[PDB]
Amino acid sequence: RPTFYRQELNKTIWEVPERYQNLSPVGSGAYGSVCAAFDTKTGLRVAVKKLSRPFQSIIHAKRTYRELRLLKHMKHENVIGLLDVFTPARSLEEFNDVYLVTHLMGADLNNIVKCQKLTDDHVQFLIYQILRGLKYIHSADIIHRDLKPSNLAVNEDCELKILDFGLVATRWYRAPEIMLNWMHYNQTVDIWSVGCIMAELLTGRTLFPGTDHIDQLKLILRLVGTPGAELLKKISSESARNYIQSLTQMPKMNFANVFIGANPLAVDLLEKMLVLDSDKRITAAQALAHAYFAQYHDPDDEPVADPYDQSFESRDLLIDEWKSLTYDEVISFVPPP
Ligand SMILES: O=C(c1ccc(Cl)cc1)N1C[C@@H]2C[C@H](C1)c1cccc(=O)n1C2
Ligand SMILES: O=C(c1ccc(Cl)cc1)N1C[C@@H]2C[C@H](C1)c1cccc(=O)n1C2
Ligand SMILES: O=C(c1ccc(Cl)cc1)N1C[C@@H]2C[C@H](C1)c1cccc(=O)n1C2
Ligand SMILES: Nc1ccc2c(NC3CC3)nc(-c3ccccc3)nc2c1
Repeated sequence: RPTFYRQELNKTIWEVPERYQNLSPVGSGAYGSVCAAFDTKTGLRVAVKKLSRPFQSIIHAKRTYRELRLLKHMKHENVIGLLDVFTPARSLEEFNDVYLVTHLMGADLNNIVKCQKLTDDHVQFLIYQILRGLKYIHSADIIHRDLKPSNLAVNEDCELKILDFGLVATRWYRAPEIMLNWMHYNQTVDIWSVGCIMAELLTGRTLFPGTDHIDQLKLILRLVGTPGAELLKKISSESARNYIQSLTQMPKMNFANVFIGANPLAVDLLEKMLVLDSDKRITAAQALAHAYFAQYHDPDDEPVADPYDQSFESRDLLIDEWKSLTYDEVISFVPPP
């Protein structure tokens, strides 16, 4: 066991191995607060994330478990990975805190776009990297579910990683089917989000800045058009079907008339990503092979993931059970080479 030391930063006491030095608060998310630190083992600047109230409730405990399971799985250039996980607890009995250690990236994509529209070349590279990471995540039958600029980190080399959570309204980036059904949907919900992000990088503006869920869908249908009969016939919920059928008919827009002056290949890709019907939306693997990425695409360096056991997602367990499973995962952790 390493030697731990204690310090108070903000409202919270941090107890970490002496390996991590010069902790400095950088901010907090919904699921925890984060300090930048110097990692004496690697010489790297790292992010140390202390999860908030990890075992407060059943859903908190299951969320903590989920977070650790997902982070332990991710081994890809374009996805956040786990450098270390630790607890100051010496036994399961006293186990109440979870710290996660990851690479510290320079900024998030919200910071970058909040002043600038990016050149097409830089958009190619950023979206390429997001899709490369997504191919990997999706290959493990994992859906991210919350891709947005604040959940994408970039360093000074313009290298990008998809994050677990950031430190920008989710609804603005959410696929329209997450309002119309739930039976069900697929990995392309993340592709919708990528489309929204790409549009924003190209224009400097949020594509669909809805004030609420009704406004959100209205803004979406103004671009992509109101559903045709062929899509309507695939909607199982009477209320959802009647909701969208009661809207005033909006024709689909030619995206070239919206993203004026953009690379025609960029516009073509956006047309394929922002399809209303998720059965017809482009996949991450398909998108990587799109002509827009001709400068970057390498079918032999776009790896897939090891299989991920998400059977736990369907289980209903007690707080101490999720807590015990989380403890197992801390103990079994093997640091990356
Ligand atoms: O896991 C998802 C989910 C969440 C977001 C996205 Cl983009 C895709 C699927 N769902 C399973 C259930 C019901 C729906 C869909 C849903 C929508 C929004 C949040 C949420 O937790 N859930 C949980
Ligand atoms: O499933 C994930 C998730 C978690 C970790 C990683 Cl590495 C990728 C995605 N997310 C979906 C939403 C919001 C974020 C991101 C999130 C982070 C951590 C736990 C969690 O339940 N959630 C639920
Ligand atoms: O059938 C609906 C539903 C869906 C959309 C609209 Cl506008 C109204 C009701 N719901 C029943 C459950 C829970 C909620 C509401 C819901 C919201 C969005 C999608 C969905 O499948 N469901 C399934
Ligand atoms: N094969 C499909 C394809 C698309 C779908 C979709 N997308 C519409 C843009 C909202 N929505 C819904 C649905 C079903 C029940 C309740 C709420 C939504 N189902 C779909 C099934």
